[PDB]
Order: sequence, then C-alpha cells, then structure tokens
Amino acid sequence: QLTLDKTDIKILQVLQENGRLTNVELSERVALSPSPCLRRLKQLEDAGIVRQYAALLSPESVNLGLQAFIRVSIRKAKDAREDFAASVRKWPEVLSCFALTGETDYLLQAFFTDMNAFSHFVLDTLLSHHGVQDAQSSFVLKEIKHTTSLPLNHLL
Amino acid sequence: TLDKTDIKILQVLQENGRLTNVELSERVALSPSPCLRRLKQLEDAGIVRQYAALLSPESVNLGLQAFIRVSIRKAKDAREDFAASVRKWPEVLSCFALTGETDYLLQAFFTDMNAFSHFVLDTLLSHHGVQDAQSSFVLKEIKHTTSLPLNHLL
Amino acid sequence: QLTLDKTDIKILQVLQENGRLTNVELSERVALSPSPCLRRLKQLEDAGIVRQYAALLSPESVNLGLQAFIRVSIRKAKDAREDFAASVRKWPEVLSCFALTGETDYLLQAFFTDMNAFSHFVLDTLLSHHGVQDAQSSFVLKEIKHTTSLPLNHLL
Amino acid sequence: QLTLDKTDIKILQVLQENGRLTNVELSERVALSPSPCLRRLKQLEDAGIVRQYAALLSPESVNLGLQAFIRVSIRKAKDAREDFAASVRKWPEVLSCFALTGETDYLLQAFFTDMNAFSHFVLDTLLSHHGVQDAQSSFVLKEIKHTTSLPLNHLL
Amino acid sequence: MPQLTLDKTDIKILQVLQENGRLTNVELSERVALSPSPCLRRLKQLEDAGIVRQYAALLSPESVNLGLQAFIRVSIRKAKDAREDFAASVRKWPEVLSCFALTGETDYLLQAFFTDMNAFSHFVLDTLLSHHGVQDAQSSFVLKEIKHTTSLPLNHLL
Amino acid sequence: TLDKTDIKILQVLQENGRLTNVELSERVALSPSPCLRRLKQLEDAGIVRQYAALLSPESVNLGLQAFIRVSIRKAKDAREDFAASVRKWPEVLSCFALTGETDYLLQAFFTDMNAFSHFVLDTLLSHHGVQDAQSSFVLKEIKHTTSLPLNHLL
Amino acid sequence: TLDKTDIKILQVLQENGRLTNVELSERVALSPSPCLRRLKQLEDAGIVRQYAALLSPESVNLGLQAFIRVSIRKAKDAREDFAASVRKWPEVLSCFALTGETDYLLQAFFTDMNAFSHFVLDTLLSHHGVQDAQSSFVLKEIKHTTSLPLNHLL
Amino acid sequence: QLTLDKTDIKILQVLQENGRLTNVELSERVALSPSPCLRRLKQLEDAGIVRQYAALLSPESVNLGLQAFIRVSIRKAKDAREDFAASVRKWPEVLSCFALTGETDYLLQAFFTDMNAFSHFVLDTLLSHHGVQDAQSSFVLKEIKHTTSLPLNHLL
Ligand SMILES: [Ca+2]
Ligand SMILES: [Ca+2]
Ligand SMILES: [Ca+2]
Ligand SMILES: [Ca+2]
Ligand SMILES: [Ca+2]
Ligand SMILES: [Ca+2]
Ligand SMILES: [Ca+2]
Ligand SMILES: [Ca+2]
Ligand SMILES: [Cl-]
Ligand SMILES: [Cl-]
Ligand SMILES: [Cl-]
Ligand SMILES: [Cl-]
Ligand SMILES: [Cl-]
Ligand SMILES: [Cl-]
Ligand SMILES: [Cl-]
Ligand SMILES: [Cl-]
Ligand SMILES: [Cl-]
Ligand SMILES: [Cl-]
Repeated sequence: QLTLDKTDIKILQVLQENGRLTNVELSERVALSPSPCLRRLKQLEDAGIVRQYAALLSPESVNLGLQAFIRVSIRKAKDAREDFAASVRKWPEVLSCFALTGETDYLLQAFFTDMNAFSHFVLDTLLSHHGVQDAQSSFVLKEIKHTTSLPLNHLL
Repeated sequence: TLDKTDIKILQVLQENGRLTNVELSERVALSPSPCLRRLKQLEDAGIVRQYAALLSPESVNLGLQAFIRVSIRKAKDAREDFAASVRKWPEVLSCFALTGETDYLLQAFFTDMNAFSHFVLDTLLSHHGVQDAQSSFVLKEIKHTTSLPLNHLL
Repeated sequence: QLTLDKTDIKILQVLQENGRLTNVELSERVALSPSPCLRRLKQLEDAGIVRQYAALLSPESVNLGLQAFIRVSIRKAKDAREDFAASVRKWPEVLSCFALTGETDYLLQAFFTDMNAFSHFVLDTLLSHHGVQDAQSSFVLKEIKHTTSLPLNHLL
Repeated sequence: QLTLDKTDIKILQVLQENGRLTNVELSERVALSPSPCLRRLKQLEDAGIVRQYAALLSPESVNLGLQAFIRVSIRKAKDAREDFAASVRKWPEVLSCFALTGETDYLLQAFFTDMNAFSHFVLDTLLSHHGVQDAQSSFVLKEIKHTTSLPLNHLL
Repeated sequence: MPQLTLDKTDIKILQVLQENGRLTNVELSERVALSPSPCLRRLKQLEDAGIVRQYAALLSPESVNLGLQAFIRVSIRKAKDAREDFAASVRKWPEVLSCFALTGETDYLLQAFFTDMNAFSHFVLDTLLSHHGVQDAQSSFVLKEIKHTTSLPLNHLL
Repeated sequence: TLDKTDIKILQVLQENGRLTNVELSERVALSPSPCLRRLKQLEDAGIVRQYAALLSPESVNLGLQAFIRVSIRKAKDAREDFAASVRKWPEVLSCFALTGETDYLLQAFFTDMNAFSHFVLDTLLSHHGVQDAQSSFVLKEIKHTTSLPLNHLL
Repeated sequence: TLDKTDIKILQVLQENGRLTNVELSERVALSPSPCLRRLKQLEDAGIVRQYAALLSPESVNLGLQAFIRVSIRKAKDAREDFAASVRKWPEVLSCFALTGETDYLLQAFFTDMNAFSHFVLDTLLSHHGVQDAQSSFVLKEIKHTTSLPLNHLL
Repeated sequence: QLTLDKTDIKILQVLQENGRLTNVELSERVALSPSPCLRRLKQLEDAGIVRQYAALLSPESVNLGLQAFIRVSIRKAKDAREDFAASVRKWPEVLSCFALTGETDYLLQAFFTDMNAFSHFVLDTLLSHHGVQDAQSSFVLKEIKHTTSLPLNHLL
C-alpha cells in the first residue's frame, strides 16, 4: 500500500490543481530546487500515479447547459452488460459510467445542450439499446463543488 | 465565435493537456503563432477553465469510490452551510444539487469502508445541515473521462 | 342546471375544436338558426359549461423548450397549503397545480425556457417557499397527445 | 421567424385568456388600429405561434368528476411505444400523454364520470394494451390552478 | 385451547352461522343434525367463549351509493400520543370500516367507503390530513373486487 | 328510495343482525308490521345482501393477519386464473384489484408465520400468474367493523 | 421440557461455550455429574445444535460486511438452485427467504470492495436464478451476539 | 499483529465448526503435538482473533419461532444514535444491530416466540424509544443458510 513523503504529496497536490506547470513553477510551489523537484516528478510519473493531463472546460461556454445523471437498469440476458459497456464507451455525451452496488445497475454522467438533445439521445440511442431495460434521469440544478483532485492526506 | 479550428484545439487539449504549441498547432493544422493566439483567447474567455493532472485512485490507495445521496435539512442556511462545508472536504470531489428526490449527489474517494464510515458518521451525518444520507459504491468503472462532447458546435 | 341535448353536445364539440367560429359559422354546422344558436351559447356560458375561450400557443414557438412536472411535498404546518396555493396562483410559469391522492401532495405543470431558468425558479422560489417541504421533478421527452377537448360521448 | 414586441405579446396575452374577442375588441385592448391588428394576428397564426382556438369546458358541468393522472410503464418490445402512442391518440378520455424523464415512461391525464368508468378503461382498454407493462394512477383531490396560458414576458 | 374446546359439530355450527347469521335455533339445529336444546347450549358456549363476537347485516355498498372503496396508507407523526389520538378519531369516523397498525412501511392501513372522489377529497383534506397525529396519507382505490367474505377458515381446528 | 327510517333500520341491523323485529320496531320507532314490511323491501332491493356471524380470529387460533401485495404476471388470463384460485383459498378473505402500484391486495389469516410461510411458498408464489408478492402483518387492530356509513343518504 | 437450571446452563454456555464441565457446574450451582447429564440431554434434544469459535472479522482481514438483497428469477427451480449455490459460497454466512420485497437477504464477508465486486459480478449476478441484487454495508456494529433470549421460557 | 501460517488457519477452521474439541482432538486434527497446539490457540485467543466460544441454539427448540429483520429509522438529533445503541445493547431479543450505508439507518436482527411478542416489542419498546423515528420489518420464511464461520481462504 503506497506511502509518499510530505513533499511528494505536495507535488501531486500542485499538479492536480495546475497540470500545465513548468518545472521551475512546480519547484517554487513545493519548496524544492528544480533538479531534486524534477527527479521527484519522474518517479511519481513512472509509478503510474499520474494517468493523464487534461484541459478542463466550462460546460456553459460550449453551450452544454444540461448535465444529466442517468440511472440505467440493464437487461438480464447474456452479454448485455458487456454490449452496453462497449456502446457507452462510444457515446461522447456520456463522460462517465459506473456499475454500482445499489438499486441502480449503472450510473452515467452526460452533457447536452438542452432537453431536446437529451430526449433524442435517450429515446433514439439509450432506450433502444438491446441491453438496456430502463433508464431514469435527474439533472443538475447547481454545481456546488467539482474538482478532479483526489484526496492525498491519507498517504502521509 | 468558435469555428472548426477552435473546436479541434479544444478536442486535442481535453485529451492531452500538456501538448506543446508545436504539437498542438500541428494537430490542429495551424502555424504556431496563429495557434497560440487562438488558445490564449480560448483561455482568456474561460472556455478552458483549468489544466489538471488526473491521478489513478488505485495507485494512491483510494480503492473505495462512493456516490453519496444527501438529504438536506429544510431549514434556513442549511443548503449554504452544507455547500460551504463540502467545499472543504477534500475526499468529496463533486457535489451537485439535482432535480429528483436526491437533493445533493456527492462523489467521494476513500481507502476503504472504515475510512468512509469515519467520514459519514463523524463528519457528514454530524453536519447540522444534513438530514440523511445513503450511498452506493463503484463495482466497476466502465467509462470515465473529463472530456466534454463538442460535435454539436460543428 | 341546463338539460343538454344532441345539438348542445354538437355545439360544445364544435367549439372545443374551433373556439373562434363566428355565430353564423357555428349556426351553420349545428342545426340551429342563428338567433337560437346565439341564445343557447350564452346559456352554455352563463351556466359555467363553457368556462373560457382560449388561444392555445406552441411552447417551442415562444422559446419554452422545457416542460416540467413538479411533485411537491407540503410542510405539515398551519397555513402551508393555503399559502402555497396563493403563491402558485401568482407564478406564471406554473400552468396547473393539483392536490392528488397518492404520495405526491401537489403536482405542478410548468414551462421554462431551459434548465437554467428551471433551476432559478426551483432554488430561489419553490424550495424557498415556507410551505414547501420538498420538490422533485420530471421533464417532457416527447408529447404524444395534448388536447383541451373533454370527451362528451357519455352525455349522448 | 417573427420579431415580437410589447404589442404582439399583449395580443397573445389577451387572446390566451379571451380567445373569442372580435378583431375590433382585440384592437382596442392592444392599442392597434383594426387593419394592422388583423394583419398581425394572421402573421402570429401563420408563424405557428397560435396553433388553435378552443372553448374550454368545466369537467364537472359535463359529468366528468374524476380526473386521473396515469403513470404507464411500457413493455420493452419493438413497436410497443409507437403502438401505444397510436392507440392513446384514439382514446378521447385521455387529453394528454407525455413520455417523461423519470421512473414513469408515460404520464396520462384523463377524465371519467367516476371510478367505475375509470376501472372499465384501465382493466378493459389500458392494461390489456399489448404495449403496456403496468399502470398506476392518482386522482385529483383539488384543483389549485389550471390555465392554458403560457408565460410570455421572458420575450420582453 | 379451541382445539380442546371445539369438536367437529361446533365447527359445523360456526361455519353455518358465518354464512347465515340470522338462522333461528330450530333452523341452525336442523343444519347441524342436532336437537334444539343441545344445539342452543353449544352455541351459548361459543358466544360466552368469545368465539362469535358479533352478528351483523352485511350491505351492498353500491345499493347505498358507495361507489368508492379506498385503502388509505397513513403515516403517523412521531410525537407523544399521536398513535393514541389517531386511533381515537378513526374509531369515530364512520366512513373508515377498518384500521390496522402494520409491520411494514405503512404505519396504519385504513379501509373506507365514499360515494365518489369529491366526498373522498373532503374527508382526506378536511378530516384526515388536518389531524395533528397524521404526518401523511396516500390512497388506492378498488378497481374490482375479486373476493370478499367475512367467514374465517376453520379447518385447522379439526 | 330510502328515508330516515330506512336508514335507521340498516344502521341497527348492521350492528346487531340478530335483533328481533320486536326490538327493531322499538329502535326505529315503528309498529311491528310496518317495520317488518320495510325490512323485507330492503332485503329484496339487494340492500341487505347477507346476515353473518363475525368470529374472533384469536379465539380460533388465527393469530396472524396478513395483508399481501401481489404483482400479477402481465399475460392473458393470469388475472382470471389468479382470481379463480384466490376464490378457492379459504385463508384469503378479501382480494381487490387496486389503482396504485399494488395490483392485488389480499387480506388473509393464519395460525402463525409457519403456516403463512407454507402458504406463500407452496401456494401463492408457485401460481403461474403471480409475478411477486410482499406482505405486512397486523401489529394492532385499531378498528374493524362491517358497518358501512349511511349518513350520506339523509 | 426446560426447567430453571437447564435455562441457566444454556445462558452460561451461549456466552462461554468452551467451559469445562467442572467450571460449568460451578456457575449453575450443580455437582459435575448432574450438570453433565443435563447438558447431554440438551445436546441430544437438539437444543444445543453446535459449539463454535467466534472470530473477529477485522483480525482476519474481513473489513467489509455486506447485506445483499437478492431478487430471484421467476423460473422453475431457480430458488432451489440459488439455495444450493449459496450453501457452497463460504463468504455468505447466512441467507434467509423474507416476507417483504426482498426475496433473499444474504449476510457476507469480504476483505474489501474489490473482493465484493468480484463476488457480485462474477458469481452472484452470473447465477441463472438471480434476477437482481443490491447491497448495503456495515458502517458500525452496535451489537452482535449469538445468544438467543431465554427469559420467555421462565 | 499476529501473522497466521497455514496451521493457525487450520486451527481456526476446525474450532469455528467444533468450538468444544479438546486439545488432544484439536492437535490431532491440525497435525500438531498437544503442547504446540495449546500455545498456538492461546496466542490466537490473546490476539483477539478468537473473541468468544459459544453454544449455538436452535431457535425453534426454545420456542423462538419468529425471526425478524427490523429496518429502523433514527431520529435526526445528536442524542438519538447513542441512546438507541445503548438501549439496543440491553434488549436480549435483539441479537444484532448494524448501522448501514444505505437508506436503512440501522438493521436489527431479533427473535420472538410469535407475532404477539413481536408486536408488543415494536409498539411498547421500539417505536416508543425517543430516538426512533420509524421502523419497518420483514420475517424469515425459510432459513437457507446460517453459520458463524467466517471464510478464511483469502489468508492462504
Ligand atoms: Ca438494479
Ligand atoms: Ca429530496
Ligand atoms: Ca405525500
Ligand atoms: Ca421506467
Ligand atoms: Ca412507516
Ligand atoms: Ca403494479
Ligand atoms: Ca421481491
Ligand atoms: Ca436513512
Ligand atoms: Cl459490469
Ligand atoms: Cl434545457
Ligand atoms: Cl443548492
Ligand atoms: Cl415515445
Ligand atoms: Cl368517483
Ligand atoms: Cl406468528
Ligand atoms: Cl468459553
Ligand atoms: Cl459442535
Ligand atoms: Cl473496502
Ligand atoms: Cl464441538
């Protein structure tokens, strides 16, 4: 079970918040010299800790006013879970999809311009999928918090 | 005014947040200087809100991922107080007020059930604004990206 | 109370579909001369059988792309229902409100431009009303049928 | 499309509540001369903003004392949704039907003389529809508000 | 114990009376192959034992214009003497024929009769929901009666 | 057509189906013969449909009262077949097709959970027309009368 | 039939199942021979069905305790096939057919959510007789004993 | 902590099923001499691995023919949880009580002679507890499986 030191956590905490920092900029943030700082970054990156760097966008800025959480009930037939998994990976409007432990078989998170766009997706793609028994959706009224930064204080 | 090129820039940067302008301009078929102008404007307008290192939960021993459905107390200030506190809980990555029976959906990460339990009993349910909560946990990730769809703009 | 016959039913059927027929046009299709037709229609109005003539609009034509069914739970406090009723009647986005027999205390039918408008209303107006314990909402994916015409065949 | 101003909105606000006003009456209320007023209404009709004029009746006055909200669960089979939609459009007791985003696949609003008539409809027509999986209903205890007027001032 | 107390002919008497509560002793005795005197003694024991708790005329609801039969699910408020106060009021409401505290999510299940939905609505809005003990109620209505008897099964006593 | 006196007759007999005409006459404030004649009209109008002895469940070792919520199979004749079977199960006193989520509500009596369990598992759930069933049991009987309200008729 | 002393023996042994007969008899105020006779009769009668060492779940790295609500498919032998399988799943300690909307409630133990996920996805949901399952997890154990109440017998 | 080898596991597997085996019998089972076996068991006890030895009884043999699973809703005040836990620990008919992650706050497992006894407990002890908001229950129709033995193969 992974264990990091005080400054390696600091590095990871800076990178999560600012994925596009030069080494000097990171060095300054974590209180190291660029050489030791770069050396630390290597090993973290080489450990698989960092899986991707991403630009995160404002959904409103690209006319995606509608954010849906869709609860999908899967058909109880063979390959339905697999087939559905495969299709969801090819739907760009669905950002995330998890098999969950409760009543909802799959929770999907998806973005749309408006309800008309959402309606076309649900009726013409989602519910028509041979592996999908049913779906029900709720929508975002307000984003309270949304970060991609994982908690790391358990590592110290 | 986002055209085919602005969209491509956005699509490339969502997948590869750490691309050099050299590689960016190449992938979006622009000379370096026009490309750097476009990106900067996209950044200044707030279309690009942040660049982020995305870590692997497993790699950092966060094996338990929770979706917590929170029922808020029906009292003045509860919603604000709760929102204010959730912003200070680093195990909670996102919190959305929703349109259905669930008032707030939280997505959070923990090492194991023990850590989750300490959070729920001693922090979440003990918050004066929280009436109740129930949770589900991830059995399997089928998909997870931070990339928004952009095709509707085209 | 009026006694409605074949001809009165025909009048109501004709006007439910075509509310703006002139008396001459109405009289032409119902088997009453224009004078008795005029008189009978005023009787139907005066009896409260015809409660209103309305122009019906297309929601999409006036940028109302979001139609919501809002299930509201009322607080068990004195005046909650009465204060809620009074408020609902002054909320223009809300077209219909019915106290119902099942688990939902009140069902509201409302129109909005988009989810953002819906959110402002739910958060700033509905959920902040002192009589309102909670709300949950569903939205129209597709209109299969929508008429204002009541069935009248049982009267024949 | 058309560009709507205060006067156009007023024309629409007035006709939504007073569907049967003569052109002269309408022109007096909206502060337009009869000729321009006539032209303008034709344009609003032609644009599809005004889709119908209807006499609205009192359900009680025509012995339709039971108003049902029916939540219908559709069978997951090919053509079930379309066969159901086709049939619903031929059932005069059902005034509206909407496919919704939540747990209910379709919400129906229907009027009946009484529970007897409801029960005949449900047992002999609705639940026996090959496309219908199940139905459950709620009935109106009290009407708090019921209008057909859409809110328009967002256009100003 | 009833198994000890009641024999095959005492069962027969209870079955007969459950279906035909207005039989004289001579009639009852004739259907149970008993003489009036013993038959009357046996019935007396059954009434004194509390086995037969009541005789009643059962009416057709439709014949008295009671077209609406409701099953009402009531949630009690968690307060001192909410349950007691509610039971007291429900015992006074003639439209409610039966009320049970149940083991599941529904706190109380009520069975009630009304002429139509308007009368149901007046009861619910003005009487039931206004009651300080009542947190909430939700109701279903009979589409069709498949079976309705008051006769208890007695074969286990044999 | 029913007047105040007809209402009194039905009210009285609902509570005591064994009352002699003499006693009934007194309670409804009629002479014996006009009272006997009114009651025959009511019996012949269908208004009185039955006279019944009502027994104590506890007295006959039926200490378990169940309300069973049955989901019917969505098939031709599953309803008709379930209905025909229910009519032949003496432990089931009442069965109604309802308007809500519960397709059929059955009211039934058993000695104990043991006998209930045998009924549920070997008779109810094994029926071809039964999709599922779930049950609640009586904790306390607050009220139980067979008497209909009649005040609406006056 | 169980007298006051038999009850005492059962009370003591439910809490201390490995006591010597000498120790046992000292705690019930009996000589060893009578105490030994009594215990043997209780064992022969089937009253004491087993002696068991009880373990700390956390001590053996079983930090996740699950309650699994399983819906059985409506098909011939599904229930029986599901029962037989459950009996061969060591992670499942108990399984009850219940009266409410949950057909079967299982109590099971796992090291963590990863192990739980494997069991649910690869074993449970893949069983032909399982239509659906949903689970909850222990946040805190408030009380857990194996001792049956015996005061009703006194 | 105490690190378990295969022979410690075998001791636990054997004693979980037969908690009353003598040291001679236990050591024979697990392929040890009596003395080492005695020491190993003591250490497993001292480490808290074996927390208790128990005589397990047949519920039916002692007239406990009703087994209930009680889903309790706790009153949402700071005192309710601790007061309920304290009271539950003193109710012998409740064998186990767990706070769960789902909608049910606490799940109780409890035994009674019959529905009379259960009802008395629920109405007069449980529902009347100041910390209990509500409770709902299910009952065992059939025990498919019931053991106290934990699985231990993950340790091998
Ligand atoms: Ca599911
Ligand atoms: Ca809510
Ligand atoms: Ca409600
Ligand atoms: Ca659905
Ligand atoms: Ca309840
Ligand atoms: Ca149903
Ligand atoms: Ca079930
Ligand atoms: Ca809860
Ligand atoms: Cl999966
Ligand atoms: Cl929208
Ligand atoms: Cl909020
Ligand atoms: Cl559709
Ligand atoms: Cl009605
Ligand atoms: Cl019982
Ligand atoms: Cl011991
Ligand atoms: Cl043993
Ligand atoms: Cl875990
Ligand atoms: Cl043993």
